[PDB]
Order: sequence, then structure tokens, then C-alpha cells
Amino acid sequence: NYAPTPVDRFTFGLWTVGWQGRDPFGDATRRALDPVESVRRLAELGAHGVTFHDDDLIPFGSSDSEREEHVKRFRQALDDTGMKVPMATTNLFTHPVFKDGGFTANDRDVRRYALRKTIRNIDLAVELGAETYVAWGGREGAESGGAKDVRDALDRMKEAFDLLGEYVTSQGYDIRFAIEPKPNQPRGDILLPTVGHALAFIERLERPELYGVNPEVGHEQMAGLNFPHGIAQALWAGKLFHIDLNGQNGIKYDQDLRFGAGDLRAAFWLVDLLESAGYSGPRHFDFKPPRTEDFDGVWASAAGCMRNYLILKERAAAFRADPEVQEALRASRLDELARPTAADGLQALLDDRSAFEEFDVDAAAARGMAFERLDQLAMDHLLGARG
Amino acid sequence: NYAPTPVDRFTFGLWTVGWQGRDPFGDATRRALDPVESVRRLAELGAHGVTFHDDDLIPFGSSDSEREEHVKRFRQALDDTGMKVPMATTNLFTHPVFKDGGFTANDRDVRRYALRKTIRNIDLAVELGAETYVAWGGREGAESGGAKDVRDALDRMKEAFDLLGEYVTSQGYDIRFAIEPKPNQPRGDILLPTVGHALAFIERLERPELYGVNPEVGHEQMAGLNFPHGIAQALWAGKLFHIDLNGQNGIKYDQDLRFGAGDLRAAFWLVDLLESAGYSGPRHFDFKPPRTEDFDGVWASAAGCMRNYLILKERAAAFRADPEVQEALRASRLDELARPTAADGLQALLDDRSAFEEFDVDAAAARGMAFERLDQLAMDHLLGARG
Amino acid sequence: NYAPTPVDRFTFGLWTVGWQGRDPFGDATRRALDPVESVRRLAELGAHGVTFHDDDLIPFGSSDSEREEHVKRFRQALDDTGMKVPMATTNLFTHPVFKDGGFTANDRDVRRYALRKTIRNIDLAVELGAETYVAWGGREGAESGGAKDVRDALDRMKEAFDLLGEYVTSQGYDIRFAIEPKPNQPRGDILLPTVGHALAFIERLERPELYGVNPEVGHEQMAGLNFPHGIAQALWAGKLFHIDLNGQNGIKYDQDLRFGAGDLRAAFWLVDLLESAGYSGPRHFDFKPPRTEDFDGVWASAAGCMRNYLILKERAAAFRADPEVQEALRASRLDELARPTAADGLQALLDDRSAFEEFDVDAAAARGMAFERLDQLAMDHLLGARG
Amino acid sequence: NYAPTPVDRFTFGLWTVGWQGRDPFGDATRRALDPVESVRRLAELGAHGVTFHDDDLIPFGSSDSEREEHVKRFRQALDDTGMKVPMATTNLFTHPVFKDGGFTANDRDVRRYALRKTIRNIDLAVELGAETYVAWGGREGAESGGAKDVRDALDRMKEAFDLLGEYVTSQGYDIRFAIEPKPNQPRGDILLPTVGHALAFIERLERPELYGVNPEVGHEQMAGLNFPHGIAQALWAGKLFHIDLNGQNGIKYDQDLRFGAGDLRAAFWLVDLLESAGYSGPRHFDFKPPRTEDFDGVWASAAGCMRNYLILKERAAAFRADPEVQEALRASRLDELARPTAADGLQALLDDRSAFEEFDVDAAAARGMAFERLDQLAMDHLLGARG
Ligand SMILES: [Mg+2]
Ligand SMILES: [Mg+2]
Ligand SMILES: [Mg+2]
Ligand SMILES: [Mg+2]
Ligand SMILES: [Mn+2]
Ligand SMILES: [Mn+2]
Ligand SMILES: [Mn+2]
Ligand SMILES: [Mn+2]
Ligand SMILES: [Mn+2]
Ligand SMILES: [Mn+2]
Ligand SMILES: [Mn+2]
Ligand SMILES: [Mn+2]
Ligand code: NA
Ligand code: NA
Ligand code: NA
Ligand code: NA
Ligand code: NA
Ligand code: NA
Ligand code: NA
Ligand code: NA
Repeated sequence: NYAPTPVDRFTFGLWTVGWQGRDPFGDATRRALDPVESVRRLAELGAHGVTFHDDDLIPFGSSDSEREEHVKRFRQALDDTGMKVPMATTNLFTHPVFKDGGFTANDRDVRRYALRKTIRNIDLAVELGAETYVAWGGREGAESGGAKDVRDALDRMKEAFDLLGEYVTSQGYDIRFAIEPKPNQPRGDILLPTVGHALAFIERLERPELYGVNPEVGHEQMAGLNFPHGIAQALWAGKLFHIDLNGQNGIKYDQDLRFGAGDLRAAFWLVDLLESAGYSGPRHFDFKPPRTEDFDGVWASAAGCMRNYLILKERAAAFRADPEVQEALRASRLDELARPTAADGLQALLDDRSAFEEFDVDAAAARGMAFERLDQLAMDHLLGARG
Repeated sequence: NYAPTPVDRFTFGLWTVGWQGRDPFGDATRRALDPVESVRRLAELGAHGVTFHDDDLIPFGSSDSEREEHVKRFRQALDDTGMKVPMATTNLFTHPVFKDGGFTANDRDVRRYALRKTIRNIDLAVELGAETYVAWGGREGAESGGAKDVRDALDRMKEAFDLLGEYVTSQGYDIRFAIEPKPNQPRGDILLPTVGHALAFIERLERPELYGVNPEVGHEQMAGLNFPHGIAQALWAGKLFHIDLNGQNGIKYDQDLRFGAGDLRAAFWLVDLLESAGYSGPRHFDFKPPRTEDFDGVWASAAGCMRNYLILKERAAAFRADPEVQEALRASRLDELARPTAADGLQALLDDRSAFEEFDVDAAAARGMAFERLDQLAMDHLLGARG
Repeated sequence: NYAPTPVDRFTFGLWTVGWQGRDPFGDATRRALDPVESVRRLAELGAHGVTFHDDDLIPFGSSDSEREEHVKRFRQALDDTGMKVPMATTNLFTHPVFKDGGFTANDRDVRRYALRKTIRNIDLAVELGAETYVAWGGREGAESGGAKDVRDALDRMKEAFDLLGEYVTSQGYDIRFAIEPKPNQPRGDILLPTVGHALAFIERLERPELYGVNPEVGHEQMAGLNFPHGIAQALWAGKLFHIDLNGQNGIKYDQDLRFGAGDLRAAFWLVDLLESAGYSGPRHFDFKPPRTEDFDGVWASAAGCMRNYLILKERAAAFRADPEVQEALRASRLDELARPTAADGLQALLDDRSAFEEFDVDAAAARGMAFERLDQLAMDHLLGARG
Repeated sequence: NYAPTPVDRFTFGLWTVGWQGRDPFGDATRRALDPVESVRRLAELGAHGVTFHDDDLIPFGSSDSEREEHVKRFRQALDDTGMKVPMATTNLFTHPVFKDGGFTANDRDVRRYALRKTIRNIDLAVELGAETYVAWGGREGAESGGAKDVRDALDRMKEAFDLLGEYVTSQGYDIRFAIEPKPNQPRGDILLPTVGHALAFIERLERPELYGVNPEVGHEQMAGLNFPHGIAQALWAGKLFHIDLNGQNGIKYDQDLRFGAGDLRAAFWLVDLLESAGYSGPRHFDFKPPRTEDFDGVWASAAGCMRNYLILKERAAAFRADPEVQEALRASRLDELARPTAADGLQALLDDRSAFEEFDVDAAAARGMAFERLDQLAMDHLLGARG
């Protein structure tokens, strides 16, 4: 039961199942995986595709001949399995040169290098068929107040993204960008810390249509925010270009638990929203099998990500299809929320005594919302306990 | 020392010093204050002005004659003291009719009433000389996932703000709107939970130039975010129309401590930013004297808000003026952060071997940022411990 | 399905279903309930009993004749329904006199009054058959560092609890005390903020056997802590005298959502632990139907608390009884965790080369824990998705 | 100004200034330091001593001859500088063998090895003159609910600490143990997550007098708790055997900022408490110079830890010595908080009409606490802005 299919579009970063287990306090617990291995194992589990940072696929500093051989082997694995590559990204965070940032490093020479490193990888992403290029500015930020003038840093971040937009336009590429917010870690505070801040920034770019967001479940939860609500705002803005799925237990370091772990009810409401809205992009997992696990546990954890999505999809669909739930949604006036407040226009509203002089506020205030009954129907559907 | 002056533009809500001390668990500890009393006492402390919700100035449900008398008494107090009214707002949160929201209530009749209540108070705000009209949507949100379709709620919130913009345009008013984000409390999650989400929403309004943000120190800190960073993004966007100053100890219920309490170093960096950027708006305190206090403690707490701003202003100015700090800022390459990455343009960057093939990444990575020395100079300046 | 029974021992505070909906920003949305009404309605839902603060049952300041009549009516309702009263507590937080505390108020006269108010209610609790007397020191704490010397406050808190222990001993009562920790709210920081701090404090009382803890799901989660882990430590110490069940979405104001809401997987692990350990006390709900609800929603929310406990009980029992789970627990060495490290004793351990010179650390480190497979079996059982 | 002296007893872990800068996302930015270098540089800054994990001083897996040479070189550096070694600890977290714990690993063979590794290092600590042996159980915990039975784990943790107590008793050593709590990171939840939980656990050990706590500023703040309050409870219990000083910005990953950074006002209240209580132990810094820094920044950050302690010490002493503050403390009834509630005894309290029938609750409730004036005097003293 709950078998993944190609239409599910489940994808995984090479760095997810390939995470060797090094953490702030501990050495690696697993050997490095060949990307070819990961592609073949993920395909066996029913995944649709993989994603990569440049330096996951091609060791940093590789010669041109080494680069070609790494890409050739990877493409053979994709061809052998039918796996796709819908998204790629640049590693602008691991190497010590990026310790103060890539695009917003105080040192101008580093900013220029970061752009050249990204541009090289955009070319590769396009060659592999990627539709989306993600940017996670994990080093953009500060530990202290004097170290980073945020207005200047935002100017540099806009300059960088504008140059990348000019680049893809000039080459005729169809790829689009997706900015991944995170509030903190590894920097004390990261620039563009939430979906909202990233959406606001995009509106000030020269070609805003080329950029959207790549929100990650756990990153919004590291600020204690409601991830389904943030995804709803991204959808409302037309900017949900990609998504990263995982789990998180609240306001902690970024745990990258398998999807469904962490806040299970938020995972339910997320799947309900994505499916109801008809989100058509990859269901991408940015997760880490815990370092307690051997490789069998790696593949079990990856399988669990997909399984949990499919269980939640079933339960959310049953919730929305249940005539008792539909009745409860009407009892709670969800239908009214979807109707305009004043399609009659401002003057008609100003002239409407039913909106002011003759509005019976105490009668309105007496009406219950019936939200608790609705939520217990949702709980019963999630748990398969209807009756 | 540290005496407030009119040019400081310190303002207070009537509901701040007037808070009677009722909390989720406790009855009022202070009697209600007449707004006339608050105006006269605040003026004696050196405040510039006050702000109000409609229902702070005019008891809910007042007749037209009662409304006129309340406003007349208030205006006499303003005239007697020279106090100004730079900002006003609507109470769309206390009355039970607003239990599911004002502008985004599921019930359409409530949404229409909320708009009419706001419009009436915009007229009054203009008559009193206010330049800014704040909206704090404290009831816009949910405790459960099925209760509120966030895309529909954002449609209703946009409709409401668009109607208000049409209204002020039609009347020829110069007032502008400022949206106040908050992540949670009193709703389990509030819509537009951060400065970023509010900035992003504004970009989708029909007349975006009429709307900005009113960020509150403690509200961003309730999501664990960096308040100076968020203010920097608002300034970068040209949207810092007003600000609410207070203190908060991290991720808790909204404490509304006096300004300078809570995160003292964030208060320092905030004042440094506002003064450096030339922010010209009110320095408004949205705070609550703790319910442990009698009226003498109320006025001491209000005085403390202003005193702490003025101490921090002095220390931040001394930091920026110190030639040793200026040298440290150059050692940390803050000057370089302010210079364009690639004013030479994209083609020149692509052709520049110094940005890629000839970039010595290990030499760049060896350079220290000297951020710790800079931050200890900042600490020494804040504490008056230079030497 | 999932029908409560008397053996379930589900109990509710009068103040839960009776909460009128006043919050930091909003007036009451529901009329006050007569305790008689609440007893009869809760009995109809299958509850076992109720609990009370003194001032929930007897209006503050009542005459002796008024007190007798309130108690008489309440006892008739208990007799009419078969409902029990297993626990009572004192309200040392609502009245303004308690604004700086009860037992740890700086003013000695207030401390003495708080003790007398508690003692009067202990007598009533015993008359009603209560086995446990809870103390929630919600006003014990501070908003500022100079206001409360915590060592002195702990001396006063110990003195108070020691006097209460002397009192019950002197009267021959069998009741025992349960201290309810909370980290913050309504005070900026509350003394004894977690289960651990309360357990540690109890060990320093003169008669430690008379005191245990009353942990509340949401209160531990307001510090981001793992509630099942804290309950395990209380059980390990022999101190889980009572428990408060509800839901919470992380590090926020105390939400008091119905049980099962908030962190659903933590609710699952909690029920698993209570049932596995054979906890025999009340399953008490300290929750608040949201103020959006009318009375039908109040009773739906209360019913939901019990329903969710019973669903989770079923799923946790099925998890523990499944031979595949039992095999997975052995694969993860849970059996070994339960066996002594060194029952052979210290000298034998020091002499055992297999524990040091001949311990193959790399072979040990290669063994996977298989925790992800185990956790996905747990997820499948919770969701009823085995297969 | 603010020059460290030997009587200040400032100490640093080898792993602090020696941290190479590897974080969850980034490679090392600094070369490894020879412990001899660190000892000599710290002495030049005015430090009193250093501390070590076994594997900081002796590379894991060293032969006996290698071990002797590493210790010999280190002792020569201590002798050359006058530096002391007041504390040592075991690394039971970095090596992959400890991925599920040391003392509470599910695998019994790992638990036995962890004990033998610790015992070997206790012998070395005693030879170097250490008075305290710290245990930070960073791997004791879980990411999932089924992986760790917490009651069984607490049994194993007690067994381990009891064996270590038997060991030191049998050898006649004067060293004592200090347990370092942390709520999470690197495990999803760590056992003994706060000072309170550790204090409670110690009370159940066979020889409780041999064990205390080593609280760390940032770790309590990772649960949003008040660090000075927790230190006060440890002092009240007689269990503050050692302390780790650093800074933290709230509920995030463990930042280990230099002391004084993070929550500056909490640092002030901490220093006030330690100095007022006469804490006589090391002022130990467990911090990490940010990875942005070169070695000059490492030593600047270490110097800053000590400088900030000394500034805060001066300001707290001036606060307590100021006759205006002493008057404000009396106005706020801090003197009364320190006096017994009922030294007259229980019967006298029960017979005292002034404590109940004749207690004027409304007159008592009218008295203000004057806490805001007191706190603004504290702020003025911290900032050196008296006047
Ligand atoms: Mg629709
Ligand atoms: Mg500039
Ligand atoms: Mg057992
Ligand atoms: Mg004393
Ligand atoms: Mn992540
Ligand atoms: Mn991601
Ligand atoms: Mn606020
Ligand atoms: Mn505000
Ligand atoms: Mn609660
Ligand atoms: Mn409770
Ligand atoms: Mn730490
Ligand atoms: Mn430490
Ligand atoms: Na700039
Ligand atoms: Na979209
Ligand atoms: Na709509
Ligand atoms: Na602006
Ligand atoms: Na005392
Ligand atoms: Na127990
Ligand atoms: Na055991
Ligand atoms: Na002590």
C-alpha cells in the first residue's frame, strides 16, 4: 500500500541520502555514496528524480576532464533508471572562502567568484534538464550587528540576482530561480529569513517573473511559523516554484527529519493545501537520515518520506470528499470567506445601513464558529478513526 | 541628563500607560485613566504626542453627542500641552464580534462592519492631524487548519485594504497606512506574521505607495527574528512609515516591556540604524507598565522608554564617530560591502579571469574578518567602557 | 467508537469548559456557566470527574452562608451524576493582591494570606474526597532581575510547602500535593519553570513523600522540551501524582488546546508511556475551548479531548503488541538498554579487556541503530496505515 | 582598564580557542592549535587556567608513549606560564561509536567502554590537579520516541554515575562531578535537558554529595529559560560546582558566543548573582570564536570574554553599593522577601486574624511594587548613565 508512482514526482537531493553524518559535535558515521549508487537506489524506491549542488556531483577543484567523467557517469545512471533532474543549486556555503557569504560577502572579490561559480552550474543544470535553480544563501548574514550593513547587503543580493537574470535571459534559457529562506544556522541570523522576506525581496528585482521561492518545512518552523500558511501566501503570489519537504520539532537547529516526522498535523495541512491548489512541481525531500543509521536505515528513511506524503494525501482527500466535512465547512462559513466583501463597491458599502447603523453586533457575536467540530473531523480523518 | 525634547518625537499610545493590568490570568490592578490625564502626564515627561484606537478615545457604542464631548475634551488637552496625534488605529480585536477577525472574518457581514468602523475612524484621525493610520490584524488567523483558507483570507485582506485606499484617495486625504505584523497571539497563528510577509502583501495592493509597515520590536522577536535586520529591509523597500518600540525576552507571549528592556543589544543596533538612516517618523512606544506597578510606576516606566532611547542614541553616535571604530569597519570591509559587485557589467564579469580561473580561493579564505574586535568596540561603546 | 468509560478516569477543571473567552486582547465571548451545568454536561459526555479552584466554586469574598449554598448545589450535582472530585487547587493568581505572588510575594502579609486561603480550601478538598491538591504558582516570578531574589523566594516557597505539609499531617489527611511547573506567563519568568526544577525542589522539602508534580503538556512545550521525556523522569522518581493534558503549538503563549491538538506525535508517545507504565491517576484536561466557539463547540471540544486519548491508546497498544514492532525493538537494542551496564561490579568492569583494550570501536560504530524503520512502524500504527 | 588578574580565576577549554570552525554546513577555517600554543597565548591575556576533554589533549587512539609525550609537553607549558587545570571532562560524543550515547547507549558494550574511557581520564585529571570532572551527555537522547526508553536510560545513567562515584571513593580522590545539562543538539532531545532535571537526578544517586551541576549560559537559553534564576536554584541547593560562560541569542542552535554577547542584561544579572553569592569556582568560558575570524580574532574574542565579565562585575557592584538602589530595594520589599513568612509557626498563623479575617486585600492590592524604578536604576548602572 502507499506505493510511489512517477506522477507523484518525488525527488531527493544527492546530499540527503548521501549525508555522511558529520554534525557540530561528531564525525561522519557513513561512508560517502557515489551519486550513481544513490540514483539507482532511489529509483528502486519509486523516486522520480534527484537534485544536486555543483559540489555534490563534481568534487570542488576538479579538472575539466574530471568534471566530464563525473557528469558522464551520472547521466548514464539517469538514463539507466529513467530518473530526472528537475532542480539544481550552487554550494556557496561549505568552502571556507564563503565564511562571510557568497553574494553578500563583504569582500567584493568573493562576491564576483560566487557569481561565476553559480553561472557555471546554471549551464550544467540546463544541460541536465533542470527547470528550477535554487539559491540557499546560508552564509548571508551575521553573528554581530556591526559586521553586516543589511541595506548594503540587500543591494548586493539584488545586484547578484539581477545579473543571474540577465545571464539566463541572454542565453535564452527557460530555467527560473527559487530563493530558499532560512532564519538562522549557520549564521547567527540569515538574510531573507522567511518566505515573506524572500517574496518581498523578489518584488524589487529587475525581472521579478524569473524568481520565486523554495520554502522548506523545517526552516519556517525554526521561526515558529505556520508552514501551510506561508505556502498559501506563496501560492497566492504565484511564486511557489519548488518546495523542500522534511520534518522539524519546533525552534531548534535544523533537524531535516524525514517528511511526516516533526509536526505531523502541519504535514497533513500542507499536503491538503498542495493537492487542493494543484501544485504541479516536484515533491522534493531535503532531509537527513539520522547519523544513528546504516545504509539500510538511509533507504528506509527515504522510503518513509514518500510513504508519509502518500498516506497524508489519502487522508486529506477523504477529508475534503466527506459530505459531513463539507457540511461542517459550510457551518463554519468557509464558503463565505471565499466571497467578496464588497463587490457592490465602496459607495454602496458606505451607504449600506446593514453594515453599520443596523448591524446587530451582539447577534453576530453570539454565533459560534463551530471550528472545534470541524477540526475533530480533520483529526478523525487523519487518524482513520471516523465512527 | 538624557532629557527628551520635541525633536525627539517620542509618542505613546493611550492604551500603553492606560493599560489597567488585566492579563490571561488576572484582573485589572489599576483604575482606568482619563485620556486627558495621560496627555498631561506624558507632556510633563517630555513626550511629543499620543496615538489612539477609536475605542480608547470614544467608548464603544457612544452616541454622537458623547463622541463629540470625548473628542472635545481630548483636543483641549492636546491644545493645553502642545501634544500631537501623529497616528491612529482601529480596535478590530476586543469586541466579541471580531473573534474570528475583522477584515478576514469568515462572516461577510462582520467584514463589512469592520471596514465601516475603520472608515469612521480614518475621518477622525485626519481631523486630529494624523499622518499614519495603523492596522494591527490581531484577530486575523486561526487556531486550526480547516478554519481559515489563507488564500481566500489574503483575497479578503487585499480587498479591504484596496477599499480603504480608494476611500482616502476619494476624500483627498494625505494619510497613509502602516500594517503591523505579529506572528501569533491572540490567534494561534496570525496572517502576515512578520515584516517580510507584510511587505510582500503590500506589493500586491492596487495602490502600493499608500501602504507601509509598522513593525514592533517584540513581535519580530516572538518569531526569534532579528528586529534591526527586518527594519533594514523595510527601510531598503522605502516602507518604514512608523515603528513600535518596546522590549521582549525572546519567544514568549507578547510582553510589551519598556523600550531598552528585553534584548538590550538589539535595542542598541536598532537605534544605531534608525539614526544612521535618518528615520524621520515618530519614536512610538507600544508598551505596558507591568501590572505590579502603581501610577508612579506607570510614569517611571514611560520615562524609562525615552531615557533608554536617548542613552542608546548617544552611545551609537559615539561608536560611529570613533576613529578607531571607523578603522575597524574598514578592517572588516564594510566599505567594500557598500560598493557594487559588478558595475563593469555581466560580460566583463564573465570575461574576468580574476573572478574565476585566477581567483586564489585559499588566500581569500585565509583573511580574517576581524568582526570580534569590531563587536567588542561596539560593546565598549554601549557600556561606556572605552579604555 | 472510542466511547469514554468510568475506568478511563477522564476529568476536567471547572475553569476549562467554563472559560468565558477573555484573552489579553479581547472580552468574554461566552456567559458564565453554573458549575452544576458543567458537571451534568461533562457526565453526559462520559467524564469521570471534575476539579476546581476555590474561586471557581465559591465566588471570592462569599459569606459563610453563600459558601455553604454553593457547595451544597455542587454536591447535589455530583450525587445526581456519579461524578467525582479527585483534585482541587487554590486560585493564587487572579486577584490583584497576588500580583507579585502568593507564597513568594515580596510582602510578607500577602504570603501569610495566601497560606490561609490555601489551608481553607484544603479542608474543602478533603470534604469533597480529593486525593491530590495542586499548586500552580503562576504569579511566582518576575519581569526584571532586581525584583525577586530567587534564593530568598525559594526559601519562602519551601517554608510555605513545609507549613502545608505540617498542616495535613496534623489533621490526619491523606491528601498529597502536586506542584505544577510553567516556564513563563503571566510572569516574565516563573519560579520552578519545568518538571525538573519542581522535582529538584521537592527533594529539599521536610516531608518529600507528600509532594509530587502535576506536569502540563503545553507548559513543558513552552520551553521546547519533550513532554514524554519529562513524564518519564517524573515516573522514574515516583512523583507523577497527577497530570494535565492539552495541546500546544510550540514556543508561544499557553494555548491550552484540546488534547491531541498541537503536537500529535508527542501525544501518541505520552499515551504510550502512561499506559505502559500503568499510571493510575486521573486523565485530567486543563484546556480551553477557543473563544470562537459557542456552547455546542465547548462540549465538542471536551468530547474531543477524550476521543483523542482513546484513539491514541488504541494505536499505542497495537504498536506495542505487533510482533513486527517487537522484532524492530530488539533490532534497535531496546532490550539491551533495560539491562544493567555492569551488574558484575566496578572491579570486574575495570578488569574486563572486552570493555577497553579489546573493544573493537570501529565494528561497534558500524552497527546501525535501525531507529528509522522502528519510527516508521510507529507512524504507520498511529495513522492506521499498516500494509 | 578591566585587566584580568589571577584571583579572577578565568579559565578556557582547549576546544574553545582551539575550535577550527567546522559547522553543520562548512569546513574548518582555521588550522589546529597545539595545546601548548593555547596555554601560552591565554596566559598572556591574563587567564588563570585551561580545561580539556581527553581527546583534546591526547589524540584518540594514541599509544602509551604518545600519550606520555602529549601530557609532558602540556605540563611544561603549564609550568612555564603558571596556568592551572581546574576541570577536565571526557569526549563521549565525537567518535561514531557514541552515536546513540555513551552511558545510555542502547548497546551495553558501548556503555561499558564509555565508563572505561571516563575512568582513564579521571586518573589523568587528578594527576593534573583538577577539582571538578564535568560530564556533558551530548549524545544521550533521541530523535524518535521508540528509540530510547527514558526510564531505562535514567537507570543506566544512574548506574554509570554511581560506578564513577564508587571509583573516586575507592581511590581516595577529592575530585567531584558536575553534570552539564543541554536541551537538544546534537540529539533531537537530550536527557537531563535543564539545570532542574540534572539537580533532580543527582538527588537519586547513591552518593549525592559527590555531584553537582555545570550549567552553561547558552544551554538554558536554548530552552528560553532564565539563566540567573537557574543558577540561583543551583546555589540554593548547594550544587553550583562549576559554570560555563558564553552568549546565546535565544532559541537556536548552540551558538557559544563570547561571554557578554547574546543576552547582555542576563549576563549582568548573572555576574551580580555570582559575586553577591560569593561563588568561588572558576569563571570558565565555553565559547567559540566565530569561524569568520583568524587567530588574531580568536585571541580578541577570548580577551573579550574576560573584559565583559569585569565590566559587568564593576557595574553590578556599583548598583548594589548605591544608596539610592538600596532605598529602591527597600521600597520594593526585597528585605521582606528575605524574612520568614511564619517563624511564629503554623498554629500562630492559623490563629492570626491579620492573615485572613482582618486582612485588607484591597489595601494590599493597591500598593505598587516600584519594580520599574528599580529596574531603570539597574539599567542606568549597567550603561554607566547615572544622572
Ligand atoms: Mg476556493
Ligand atoms: Mg552607506
Ligand atoms: Mg521494561
Ligand atoms: Mg540575603
Ligand atoms: Mn534544513
Ligand atoms: Mn532545503
Ligand atoms: Mn506587542
Ligand atoms: Mn504595536
Ligand atoms: Mn496551560
Ligand atoms: Mn494546568
Ligand atoms: Mn554550548
Ligand atoms: Mn559547556
Ligand atoms: Na549599497
Ligand atoms: Na505558485
Ligand atoms: Na477568495
Ligand atoms: Na522607509
Ligand atoms: Na531567605
Ligand atoms: Na509516579
Ligand atoms: Na532499566
Ligand atoms: Na553551590
